[PDB]
Amino acid sequence: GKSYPTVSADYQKAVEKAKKKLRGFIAEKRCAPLMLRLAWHSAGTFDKGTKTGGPFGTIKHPAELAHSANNGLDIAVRLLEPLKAEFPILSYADFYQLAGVVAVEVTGGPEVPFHPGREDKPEPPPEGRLPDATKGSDHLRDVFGKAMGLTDQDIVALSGGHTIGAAHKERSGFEGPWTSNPLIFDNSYFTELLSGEKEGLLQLPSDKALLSDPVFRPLVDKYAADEDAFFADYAEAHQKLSELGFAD
Ligand code: HEM
Ligand SMILES: [K+]
Repeated sequence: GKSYPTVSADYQKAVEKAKKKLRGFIAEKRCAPLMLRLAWHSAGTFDKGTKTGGPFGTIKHPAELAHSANNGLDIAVRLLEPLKAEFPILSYADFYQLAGVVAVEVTGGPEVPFHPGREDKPEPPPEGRLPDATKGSDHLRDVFGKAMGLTDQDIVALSGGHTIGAAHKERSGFEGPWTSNPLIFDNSYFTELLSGEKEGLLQLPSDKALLSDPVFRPLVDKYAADEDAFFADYAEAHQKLSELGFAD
Protein backbone atom coordinates (compact mmCIF):
# COMPACT_ATOMS: atom_id res chain seq x y z
CA GLY A 1 0.00 0.00 0.00
CA LYS A 2 2.62 2.67 -0.88
CA SER A 3 2.45 5.97 -2.68
CA TYR A 4 5.95 7.25 -3.07
CA PRO A 5 6.53 10.97 -3.17
CA THR A 6 7.98 12.83 -6.11
CA VAL A 7 11.52 14.11 -5.67
CA SER A 8 13.35 16.33 -8.01
CA ALA A 9 15.75 15.09 -10.66
CA ASP A 10 18.67 16.59 -8.70
CA TYR A 11 17.56 14.62 -5.65
CA GLN A 12 17.51 11.41 -7.68
CA LYS A 13 20.93 12.13 -9.16
CA ALA A 14 22.21 12.50 -5.58
CA VAL A 15 20.66 9.15 -4.55
CA GLU A 16 22.47 7.36 -7.33
CA LYS A 17 25.81 8.92 -6.60
CA ALA A 18 25.50 8.46 -2.83
CA LYS A 19 24.61 4.82 -3.44
CA LYS A 20 27.88 4.33 -5.29
CA LYS A 21 29.92 6.20 -2.79
CA LEU A 22 28.35 4.25 0.09
CA ARG A 23 29.35 0.95 -1.63
CA GLY A 24 32.96 1.91 -1.79
CA PHE A 25 33.06 3.48 1.67
CA ILE A 26 31.22 0.61 3.45
CA ALA A 27 33.31 -2.06 1.67
CA GLU A 28 36.60 -0.31 2.55
CA LYS A 29 35.60 0.43 6.10
CA ARG A 30 34.31 -3.14 6.69
CA CYS A 31 31.30 -1.65 8.43
CA ALA A 32 28.37 -3.11 6.60
CA PRO A 33 27.00 -4.84 9.69
CA LEU A 34 27.05 -1.71 11.74
CA MET A 35 25.39 0.24 8.94
CA LEU A 36 22.64 -2.40 8.72
CA ARG A 37 22.16 -2.12 12.47
CA LEU A 38 21.97 1.67 12.15
CA ALA A 39 19.28 1.53 9.46
CA TRP A 40 17.28 -1.16 11.30
CA HIS A 41 17.47 0.79 14.62
CA SER A 42 16.30 3.90 12.85
CA ALA A 43 13.28 2.25 11.32
CA GLY A 44 12.52 -0.23 14.12
CA THR A 45 11.04 2.35 16.46
CA PHE A 46 7.91 2.74 14.34
CA ASP A 47 4.58 2.48 16.13
CA LYS A 48 1.78 1.95 13.77
CA GLY A 49 -1.04 3.04 16.07
CA THR A 50 0.44 6.43 16.81
CA LYS A 51 2.52 6.77 13.55
CA THR A 52 5.46 7.84 15.64
CA GLY A 53 9.13 6.90 15.27
CA GLY A 54 10.39 5.05 12.19
CA PRO A 55 13.11 5.86 9.61
CA PHE A 56 13.02 9.61 9.75
CA GLY A 57 16.57 10.60 10.54
CA THR A 58 16.22 10.95 14.32
CA ILE A 59 18.87 8.34 15.16
CA LYS A 60 21.52 11.06 14.41
CA HIS A 61 20.22 12.91 17.54
CA PRO A 62 22.50 12.39 20.64
CA ALA A 63 19.27 11.72 22.60
CA GLU A 64 18.35 8.76 20.43
CA LEU A 65 21.95 7.51 20.23
CA ALA A 66 21.89 7.46 24.03
CA HIS A 67 19.22 4.80 24.16
CA SER A 68 20.83 1.69 25.54
CA ALA A 69 19.70 -0.40 22.52
CA ASN A 70 21.79 1.98 20.42
CA ASN A 71 25.13 1.56 22.15
CA GLY A 72 27.79 1.77 19.49
CA LEU A 73 25.75 3.40 16.81
CA ASP A 74 27.30 6.80 17.52
CA ILE A 75 30.27 5.22 15.72
CA ALA A 76 28.11 4.60 12.60
CA VAL A 77 26.73 8.08 12.61
CA ARG A 78 30.24 9.60 12.91
CA LEU A 79 31.53 7.34 10.14
CA LEU A 80 28.80 8.58 7.74
CA GLU A 81 28.96 12.27 8.55
CA PRO A 82 31.65 13.27 6.06
CA LEU A 83 30.00 11.35 3.15
CA LYS A 84 26.61 12.74 4.07
CA ALA A 85 28.06 16.20 3.76
CA GLU A 86 28.84 15.57 0.17
CA PHE A 87 25.08 15.03 -0.33
CA PRO A 88 23.46 17.99 1.43
CA ILE A 89 20.28 17.61 -0.66
CA LEU A 90 19.49 14.19 0.76
CA SER A 91 17.60 13.78 4.03
CA TYR A 92 19.46 11.93 6.78
CA ALA A 93 16.42 9.66 6.82
CA ASP A 94 17.02 8.62 3.17
CA PHE A 95 20.79 8.50 3.63
CA TYR A 96 20.76 6.00 6.53
CA GLN A 97 18.27 3.80 4.85
CA LEU A 98 20.33 3.85 1.63
CA ALA A 99 23.36 2.90 3.71
CA GLY A 100 21.43 -0.11 5.11
CA VAL A 101 20.44 -1.17 1.61
CA VAL A 102 24.01 -0.87 0.39
CA ALA A 103 25.33 -2.76 3.38
CA VAL A 104 23.23 -5.72 2.32
CA GLU A 105 24.25 -5.42 -1.34
CA VAL A 106 27.99 -5.08 -0.92
CA THR A 107 28.19 -8.12 1.41
CA GLY A 108 26.58 -10.24 -1.36
CA GLY A 109 22.96 -9.91 -0.35
CA PRO A 110 19.73 -9.22 -2.31
CA GLU A 111 19.08 -5.84 -3.94
CA VAL A 112 16.48 -4.28 -1.71
CA PRO A 113 14.37 -1.73 -3.65
CA PHE A 114 14.88 1.85 -2.55
CA HIS A 115 12.54 4.78 -2.89
CA PRO A 116 13.54 8.25 -1.87
CA GLY A 117 11.65 11.02 -0.11
CA ARG A 118 11.67 10.39 3.64
CA GLU A 119 11.65 13.69 5.59
CA ASP A 120 13.87 14.35 8.59
CA LYS A 121 11.53 14.67 11.62
CA PRO A 122 12.34 16.73 14.63
CA GLU A 123 11.43 14.43 17.64
CA PRO A 124 13.00 11.11 18.38
CA PRO A 125 10.57 8.40 19.57
CA PRO A 126 10.58 7.39 23.20
CA GLU A 127 13.18 4.88 24.23
CA GLY A 128 12.31 1.26 24.73
CA ARG A 129 10.73 0.16 21.40
CA LEU A 130 13.58 -1.97 19.99
CA PRO A 131 13.63 -5.62 20.86
CA ASP A 132 15.09 -7.25 23.94
CA ALA A 133 17.53 -10.03 23.08
CA THR A 134 16.74 -11.95 26.28
CA LYS A 135 13.06 -12.35 25.36
CA GLY A 136 11.10 -14.64 23.05
CA SER A 137 8.41 -15.10 20.49
CA ASP A 138 5.60 -13.14 22.16
CA HIS A 139 7.92 -10.21 22.61
CA LEU A 140 9.06 -10.37 18.97
CA ARG A 141 5.44 -10.24 17.97
CA ASP A 142 4.73 -7.31 20.24
CA VAL A 143 7.56 -5.33 18.73
CA PHE A 144 7.56 -6.34 15.06
CA GLY A 145 3.84 -7.01 14.86
CA LYS A 146 1.79 -4.86 17.23
CA ALA A 147 4.18 -1.87 17.00
CA MET A 148 5.84 -1.99 13.62
CA GLY A 149 3.12 -3.88 11.76
CA LEU A 150 5.34 -6.43 9.99
CA THR A 151 4.48 -10.10 9.62
CA ASP A 152 5.64 -13.28 11.17
CA GLN A 153 7.49 -14.04 8.02
CA ASP A 154 9.14 -10.68 8.14
CA ILE A 155 10.27 -11.34 11.75
CA VAL A 156 12.22 -14.47 10.79
CA ALA A 157 13.63 -13.13 7.56
CA LEU A 158 14.82 -9.90 9.26
CA SER A 159 16.38 -11.93 12.09
CA GLY A 160 18.61 -13.23 9.28
CA GLY A 161 20.33 -9.89 9.17
CA HIS A 162 22.47 -11.40 12.05
CA THR A 163 24.02 -13.35 9.19
CA ILE A 164 26.43 -10.44 9.12
CA GLY A 165 28.38 -9.00 11.96
CA ALA A 166 28.75 -9.58 15.67
CA ALA A 167 27.78 -8.59 19.22
CA HIS A 168 30.25 -6.76 21.46
CA LYS A 169 30.49 -7.12 25.24
CA GLU A 170 31.01 -3.41 25.52
CA ARG A 171 27.91 -2.57 23.52
CA SER A 172 25.07 -4.97 24.24
CA GLY A 173 27.09 -7.35 26.55
CA PHE A 174 26.72 -10.23 24.15
CA GLU A 175 29.88 -11.14 22.24
CA GLY A 176 30.88 -12.52 18.90
CA PRO A 177 29.51 -13.41 15.44
CA TRP A 178 26.55 -15.50 14.58
CA THR A 179 28.44 -16.92 11.60
CA SER A 180 31.80 -18.15 10.40
CA ASN A 181 31.62 -15.62 7.58
CA PRO A 182 30.31 -12.34 9.21
CA LEU A 183 30.93 -10.03 6.24
CA ILE A 184 29.09 -12.36 3.86
CA PHE A 185 25.35 -12.08 3.46
CA ASP A 186 24.03 -15.62 3.23
CA ASN A 187 21.67 -18.05 4.92
CA SER A 188 24.36 -19.23 7.41
CA TYR A 189 22.50 -17.59 10.33
CA PHE A 190 19.69 -20.19 9.82
CA THR A 191 22.09 -23.11 9.24
CA GLU A 192 23.96 -22.31 12.43
CA LEU A 193 20.77 -21.83 14.42
CA LEU A 194 19.69 -25.31 13.17
CA SER A 195 22.97 -27.19 13.93
CA GLY A 196 23.09 -26.17 17.55
CA GLU A 197 25.61 -24.12 19.52
CA LYS A 198 29.00 -24.32 17.98
CA GLU A 199 31.95 -22.99 19.76
CA GLY A 200 32.74 -19.45 19.11
CA LEU A 201 29.44 -18.54 17.45
CA LEU A 202 26.70 -16.49 19.15
CA GLN A 203 22.95 -17.26 19.62
CA LEU A 204 20.81 -14.72 21.45
CA PRO A 205 17.76 -15.96 23.23
CA SER A 206 15.73 -14.03 20.71
CA ASP A 207 17.39 -16.02 17.86
CA LYS A 208 16.60 -19.25 19.73
CA ALA A 209 12.96 -18.37 20.10
CA LEU A 210 12.64 -18.78 16.37
CA LEU A 211 13.33 -22.46 16.71
CA SER A 212 10.51 -23.26 19.16
CA ASP A 213 7.65 -21.26 17.74
CA PRO A 214 5.24 -23.13 15.50
CA VAL A 215 5.05 -20.39 12.90
CA PHE A 216 8.69 -19.23 12.96
CA ARG A 217 10.29 -22.68 12.88
CA PRO A 218 9.01 -23.70 9.35
CA LEU A 219 10.50 -20.43 8.09
CA VAL A 220 13.91 -21.10 9.67
CA ASP A 221 13.86 -24.47 7.99
CA LYS A 222 12.83 -23.00 4.61
CA TYR A 223 15.64 -20.38 4.79
CA ALA A 224 18.30 -22.95 5.91
CA ALA A 225 17.28 -25.17 2.97
CA ASP A 226 16.79 -22.45 0.41
CA GLU A 227 18.95 -19.29 0.37
CA ASP A 228 17.08 -17.93 -2.72
CA ALA A 229 13.89 -18.03 -0.69
CA PHE A 230 15.60 -16.36 2.24
CA PHE A 231 16.86 -13.60 -0.11
CA ALA A 232 13.39 -12.99 -1.54
CA ASP A 233 11.67 -12.79 1.80
CA TYR A 234 14.59 -10.79 3.35
CA ALA A 235 14.39 -8.21 0.54
CA GLU A 236 10.62 -7.91 0.97
CA ALA A 237 10.92 -7.46 4.72
CA HIS A 238 13.84 -5.00 4.57
CA GLN A 239 12.04 -2.85 2.02
CA LYS A 240 8.95 -2.83 4.34
CA LEU A 241 11.05 -2.08 7.34
CA SER A 242 12.88 0.78 5.63
CA GLU A 243 9.50 2.27 4.67
CA LEU A 244 7.55 2.08 7.89
CA GLY A 245 5.44 5.24 8.24
CA PHE A 246 6.67 6.43 4.84
CA ALA A 247 4.65 6.84 1.73
CA ASP A 248 1.40 5.39 3.26
C1 HEM B 1 14.85 -9.86 16.15
C2 HEM B 1 15.19 -9.20 17.24
C3 HEM B 1 16.60 -8.67 17.33
C4 HEM B 1 17.31 -8.59 18.46
C5 HEM B 1 16.87 -9.04 19.85
C6 HEM B 1 18.61 -8.01 18.13
C7 HEM B 1 19.66 -7.84 19.00
C8 HEM B 1 20.95 -7.59 18.58
C9 HEM B 1 22.02 -7.43 19.51
C10 HEM B 1 21.86 -7.62 21.04
C11 HEM B 1 23.11 -7.17 18.81
C12 HEM B 1 24.49 -6.91 19.38
C13 HEM B 1 24.89 -5.42 19.43
C14 HEM B 1 26.36 -5.34 19.85
O1 HEM B 1 26.63 -5.71 21.00
O2 HEM B 1 27.24 -4.80 19.11
C15 HEM B 1 22.79 -7.07 17.41
C16 HEM B 1 23.67 -6.86 16.37
C17 HEM B 1 23.22 -6.82 15.09
N1 HEM B 1 21.93 -6.82 14.63
FE1 HEM B 1 20.26 -7.38 15.69
N2 HEM B 1 18.62 -7.77 16.78
C18 HEM B 1 17.45 -8.14 16.22
C19 HEM B 1 17.06 -7.91 14.96
C20 HEM B 1 17.86 -7.41 13.97
C21 HEM B 1 17.36 -7.03 12.67
C22 HEM B 1 15.89 -7.11 12.32
C23 HEM B 1 18.42 -6.69 11.92
C24 HEM B 1 18.42 -6.21 10.47
C25 HEM B 1 17.67 -6.80 9.55
C26 HEM B 1 19.60 -6.82 12.80
C27 HEM B 1 20.88 -6.57 12.48
C28 HEM B 1 21.93 -6.67 13.25
C29 HEM B 1 23.28 -6.60 12.76
C30 HEM B 1 23.85 -6.46 11.33
C31 HEM B 1 24.15 -6.73 13.98
C32 HEM B 1 25.66 -6.74 14.11
C33 HEM B 1 26.19 -5.35 14.31
C34 HEM B 1 27.71 -5.26 14.31
O3 HEM B 1 28.36 -6.16 13.75
O4 HEM B 1 28.26 -4.27 14.85
N3 HEM B 1 19.18 -7.23 14.08
N4 HEM B 1 21.48 -7.35 17.29
K1 LIG C 1 27.27 -15.00 7.06
